[PDB]
Amino acid sequence: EWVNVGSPSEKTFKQRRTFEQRVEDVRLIREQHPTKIPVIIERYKGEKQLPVLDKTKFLVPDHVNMSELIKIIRRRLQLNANQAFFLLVNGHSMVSVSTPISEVYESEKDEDGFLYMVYASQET
Repeated sequence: EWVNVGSPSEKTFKQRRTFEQRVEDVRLIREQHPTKIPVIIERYKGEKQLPVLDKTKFLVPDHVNMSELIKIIRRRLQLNANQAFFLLVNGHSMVSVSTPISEVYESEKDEDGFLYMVYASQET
């Protein structure tokens, strides 16, 4: 019954900005890119295998699907084709990957309007 306190260095994009900052951010870009889906992608906390991604915020054309997106992040991470890789949403991978991101948004988006993803070598 012992709170494990995290290093304040370890904090996610969400943990670093305020709710109203986040809600505001979203409304701003959606006014400028109403055809795009704003996505936050970060390395899973406990993960040594895969590297840290240079950029973290992504505007995804609202037609693009999980299969394409996955492809895109692998390339951005410069993985070899034999590395295992998962993009996770609300902690779990995506079953339909021909489903376009705008559908996924509406079901999985966050209270603050962002869509949060996380990547790993294992599927949990």
